[PDB]
Amino acid sequence: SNFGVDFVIHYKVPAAERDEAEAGFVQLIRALTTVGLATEVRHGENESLLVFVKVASPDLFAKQVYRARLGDWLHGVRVSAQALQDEPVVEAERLRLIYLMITKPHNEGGAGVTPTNAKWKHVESIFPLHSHSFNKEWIKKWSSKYTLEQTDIDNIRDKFGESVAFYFAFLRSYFRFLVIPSAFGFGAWLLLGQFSYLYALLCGLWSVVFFEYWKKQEVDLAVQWGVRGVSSIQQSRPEFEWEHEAEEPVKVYPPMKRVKTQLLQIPFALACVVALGALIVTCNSLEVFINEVLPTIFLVIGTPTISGVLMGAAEKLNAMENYATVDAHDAALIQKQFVLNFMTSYMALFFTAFVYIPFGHILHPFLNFWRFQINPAAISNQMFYFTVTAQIVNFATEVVVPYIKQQAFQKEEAEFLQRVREECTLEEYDVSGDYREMVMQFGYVAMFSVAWPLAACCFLVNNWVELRSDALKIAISSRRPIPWRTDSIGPWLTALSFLSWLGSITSSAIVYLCSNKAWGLLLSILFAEHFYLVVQLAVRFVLSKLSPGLQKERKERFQTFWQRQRGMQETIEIGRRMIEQQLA
Amino acid sequence: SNFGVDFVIHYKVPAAERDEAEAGFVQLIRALTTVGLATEVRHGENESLLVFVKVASPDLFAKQVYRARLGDWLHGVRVSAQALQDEPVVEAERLRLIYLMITKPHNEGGAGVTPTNAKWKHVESIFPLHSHSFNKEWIKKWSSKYTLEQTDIDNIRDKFGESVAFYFAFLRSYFRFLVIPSAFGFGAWLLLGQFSYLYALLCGLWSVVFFEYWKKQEVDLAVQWGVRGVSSIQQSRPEFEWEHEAEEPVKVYPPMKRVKTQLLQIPFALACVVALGALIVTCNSLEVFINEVLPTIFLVIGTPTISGVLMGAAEKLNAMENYATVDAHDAALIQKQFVLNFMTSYMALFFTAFVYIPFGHILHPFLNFWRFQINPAAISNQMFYFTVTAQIVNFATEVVVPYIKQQAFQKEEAEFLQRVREECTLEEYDVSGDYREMVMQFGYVAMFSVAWPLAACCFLVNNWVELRSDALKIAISSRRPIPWRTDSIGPWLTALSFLSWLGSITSSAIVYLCSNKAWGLLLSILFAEHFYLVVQLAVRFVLSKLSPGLQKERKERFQTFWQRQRGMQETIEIGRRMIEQQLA
Ligand SMILES: [Ca+2]
Ligand SMILES: [Ca+2]
Ligand SMILES: [Ca+2]
Ligand SMILES: [Ca+2]
Repeated sequence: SNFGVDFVIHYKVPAAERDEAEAGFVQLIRALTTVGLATEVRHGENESLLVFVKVASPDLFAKQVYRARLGDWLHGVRVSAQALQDEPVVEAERLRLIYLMITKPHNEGGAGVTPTNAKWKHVESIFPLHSHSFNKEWIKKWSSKYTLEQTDIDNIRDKFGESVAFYFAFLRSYFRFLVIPSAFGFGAWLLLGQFSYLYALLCGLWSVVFFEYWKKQEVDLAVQWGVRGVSSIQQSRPEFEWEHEAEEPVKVYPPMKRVKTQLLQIPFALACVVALGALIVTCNSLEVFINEVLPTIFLVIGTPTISGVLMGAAEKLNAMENYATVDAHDAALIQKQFVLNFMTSYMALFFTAFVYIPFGHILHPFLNFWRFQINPAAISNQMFYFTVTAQIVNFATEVVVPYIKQQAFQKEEAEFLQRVREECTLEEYDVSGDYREMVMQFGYVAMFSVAWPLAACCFLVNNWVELRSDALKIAISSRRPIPWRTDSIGPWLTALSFLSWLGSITSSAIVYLCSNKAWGLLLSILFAEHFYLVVQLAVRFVLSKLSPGLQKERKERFQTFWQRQRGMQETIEIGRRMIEQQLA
Repeated sequence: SNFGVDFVIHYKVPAAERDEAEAGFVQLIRALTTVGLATEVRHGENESLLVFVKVASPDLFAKQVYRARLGDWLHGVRVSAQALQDEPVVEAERLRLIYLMITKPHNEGGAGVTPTNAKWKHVESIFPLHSHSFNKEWIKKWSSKYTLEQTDIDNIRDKFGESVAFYFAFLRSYFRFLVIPSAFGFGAWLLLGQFSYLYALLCGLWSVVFFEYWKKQEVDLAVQWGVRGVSSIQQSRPEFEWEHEAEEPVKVYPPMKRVKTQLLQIPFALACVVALGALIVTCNSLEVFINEVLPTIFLVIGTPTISGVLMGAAEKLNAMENYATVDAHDAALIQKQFVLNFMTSYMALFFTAFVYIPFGHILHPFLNFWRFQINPAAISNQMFYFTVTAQIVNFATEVVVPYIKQQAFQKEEAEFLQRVREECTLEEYDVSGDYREMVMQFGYVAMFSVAWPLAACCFLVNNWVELRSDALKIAISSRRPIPWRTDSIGPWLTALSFLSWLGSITSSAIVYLCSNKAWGLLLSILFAEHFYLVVQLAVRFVLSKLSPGLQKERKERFQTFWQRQRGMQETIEIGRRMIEQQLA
């Protein structure tokens, strides 16, 4: 088990700047002195020098806890020095506070030793330590239950922080709500036939209901954990660069440079879409030529490399575009990720459904250069070849291939030191990737399940694996993430709403086109869109009348002409006089 | 001027229950004793008995003011016994507090003498008194200025309360924003011709911009006056009836009876729409028969009576349907008013545009019974005959006819008594009617100005009269309204949004139909609707980055393994040893 270590710093020391780096080390050992953290130094392979830090004096930690509590109470996060026993401390919050003490600048109670901007550029990783016993128990418990109750998600929140807990709760809710589309698709595939308008309407209604119920559940969860409104607190980015400083004093960046850098996005998107469209058109032309006298499978198996290259390019562009706050930078990065992944994972199906189907006479030059009728039922089978194959490769590159890579690389207190040395080489866990994968799966169900009604069922099975598989990816395949606080899942709500709307637009058009005049198609699209809007309004209105959080908040709030009538017998007597005399 | 009188109670005493009513009078003179209000009794014509009440002891009034301030601070209305000088008192708030003291029940600090449910059913009117000097000065000032600055609206808020001030601010903003549609319509009428798509798009954009800017301005105004969030405070309705009482104890009404009464609305709406449709169809058939070998003018001049009858029926139905809170009852009444007025004022134009234009062969039996081609340009001129005529009759029945009626009815301290006796016979001022009229005018501009582009200009002129004329209607033609507090204009925002959306749908369809295939019309409608949605999103996003209220709120918030290394020189020395020995 752990030796009480709370944080580990790598601090690689290359021989090139042996003096300078050494000086930095001295500064580092001073920067951790004033805060009150005990530091020990140990050998680290690959010419590194692992330092272990942990809080020693309980008084300083209690003062920091009280300061953080007051800070969050001031901003409205909390509605309610022996308070530590009154509200029990948890591992996630304690680790977050220690990390803040390590990272926060001087003028805010901390000693900022962030590894990016200051002189100590040798530091590159600050991570907590894993718990093997808890990981083994967690895996064993989750692999032997049919479902996960709220207690397991609460334990995840207690240990690994709030972001991981929110992701797991969202995945569980999505998996439990995916049952209805699966049953509906099985019913439509067994008797209804193919390309049914009823299935499209039911899918739209299910998407609306799931989205609204998830919003309500996330509000309730945020209220329950006492992290309601943390999104309103801004956290400054250490890497933010400033040119002019104005007045509390806050650094200001000229917005013109930001807009100038932002406009570089449009050529990037145009080049990406042109190249990918050329690739998919060439692949489809080759497939059609082969049919006339596998390429889709080759494209599906070869797209991850191009996706990774574009992802690296997008992250570099986001880094170049200066951002002052963490939330804005994360939102911009998420938007770029979603756009690229949407294009890459949807353009093939869009071309198959809305180009090859309605008029297949436009790719004639491609066939002629390679050297005929269009199949309305092609897309259906193609959709299958897009689902199952993916469900295989996504299960390969995310589970077994990393294990094989780790096995290949791998092949008195030395046990703990060896364990931490092996742990320090892993990559930091990112929660955005799982969110993106789940959102893309939801989009598949939303706007392409009508072609192949059984598809949802397959996804359901995959979800039951993912809820465990991702857990394994955190157990052994990644280092412990830094516990942060998040009110909600973030900008993914906008992505889900956009995908639902696009699905409502697309499913009816696909049904009308594959079942067979422009007026009929336009009428079908209009009716589907307006039905979606009406269902959205009705579901919002119904769910507005259902939440214990507001009850608790209300309970807390509740718990927390003059002188002629001077007397009054005289007034009554004169009133009686008027009452008597009005009878005349 | 006034004799210091703060409130007047009529308390008509018919000779039928001379004893019983008299007993009630005694009870009344006791109910106003405990609170601390001086009561005087004076003769009232039509066998009535006017009582004047005013607060005498400053200590009780100060205590009530402090209690109200604490109550609103507890609910979040206020973010910030000599406090009266610290925050100056105003006539509107003082009158509201006195009215609450008169009306609030026993267990809440008041002495509830509401004139509806209790034994004192003889009471029928409690009203404040007008100020002739202030009214004359206000009329003279407003009739000699080209525009009204924020100071005049602030004075209105100080004197007549918050509801009237909000209505006047909304009317001023609407009048100032109506300039752009007028210029656009003049430009389109001078050179562009008739039935232009560009004008429809510009009208949609203007409606979106005006709605969003009004929302922002109303948020700012609510923050400035310190009445932000008063909508969240529920006020119990004295007329509410209960059957079973549960547990603080609150009365509960069986929702099944409420739904049973609510379902009576559908037959009412069906009967109203059928009767009105038959009427308009008959009028149009008569007009067409006369053309083949004025009726619209007769319909326009005769609709107010039917409108009033239906309005009385709707108010009776709303009274029958029991409601527990004031806001819900007001919202339901407003919804019924809007539905009825929308139908009555729009069905004629809808029938002319979407029935007579696309296929005029369906009313053939009507013409045959009375005993041919349709005119595409008819609706335009018809729209004119619907605007100007209305602008006349609405200016007649609302300004001059009430003055004539009052003149016909009319023809040591007796002057003040005579003035109050004449004042007590007027009807209570209602602010919903002006809101409904303005909303209907906005709907006219939104979805029927493309047929007659000049129409907006005419409306502009009318607005400049209304901003004064309505003021006159409060000066002499109505009694002083009870000053209440409102956060926003209320449910009229939903009506404005619905009217804007319907206008975006309707204007493009009218353009396409009157300019001449179903596919073209459907494409035009779809493009117009989606352009409206995109413009709405863009305007919301832009206006989200513009407000001194949040700055003030932020300013207020801001203002408010272990033992082997014990020392630290030893740690640095051992670190040096590692640095030296890693070179080998
Ligand atoms: Ca997976
Ligand atoms: Ca995953
Ligand atoms: Ca008028
Ligand atoms: Ca008016």
